[PDB]
Amino acid sequence: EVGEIIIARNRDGHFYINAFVNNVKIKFMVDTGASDIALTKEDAQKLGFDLTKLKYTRTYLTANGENKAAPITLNSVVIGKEFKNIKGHVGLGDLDISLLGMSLLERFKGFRIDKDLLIL
Amino acid sequence: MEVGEIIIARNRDGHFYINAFVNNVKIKFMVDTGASDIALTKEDAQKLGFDLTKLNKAAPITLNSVVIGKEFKNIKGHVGLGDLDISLLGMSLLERFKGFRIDKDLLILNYAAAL
Ligand code: NA
Repeated sequence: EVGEIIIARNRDGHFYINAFVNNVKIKFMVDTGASDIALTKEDAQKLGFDLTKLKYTRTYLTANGENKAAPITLNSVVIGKEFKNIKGHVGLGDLDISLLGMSLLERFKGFRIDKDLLIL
Repeated sequence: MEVGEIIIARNRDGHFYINAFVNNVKIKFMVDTGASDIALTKEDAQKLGFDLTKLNKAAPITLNSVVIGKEFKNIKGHVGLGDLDISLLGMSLLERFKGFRIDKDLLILNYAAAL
């Protein structure tokens, strides 16, 4: 179970974990802002989702336009523990890398960030 | 880049077990530091596509990918003909990154996962 996870803040000012979503290594920007696990259309398609078969029931509206998005449920998400059926979505917006958000983070217990170091 | 603790609780039956995704299939390993290889049962072996019609001693294997919370890539092991009731996770794997200890019924694995 569980873990103290520590994440050396990347060059670009964020940092990224790798999770095995349905044992596909997806690279995730760790985002407390994000509500759940926002899958880029690439990583959607990489996870064998059919972008023409998804129900795009949600809409992120940004400065530069609408970005429809599709609710899904990740069956397995392994950072090491396997979390089952973690709520996320497939963002057809300009969502250029995938998000590891609160849908996954709420299941933790304790938290701290910055200098260059996101601890869980 | 990333550094975590898997904490494993000891079974009542006096053994620590890890489930792992070897080449995307979930095998059940009992942790045996008195084993050097990953020893797979023939049953676990064939789950992974090992052809038992090829063939006590042992058949050498190399697992492309083993996920615990880090992906461990290319792990040496063997299929146990005869003995293995359960598959063994030996040092071939545990050595593979960064530290671990049995505590008062708590194996804490510690891994390090680059970018
Ligand atoms: Na990882």
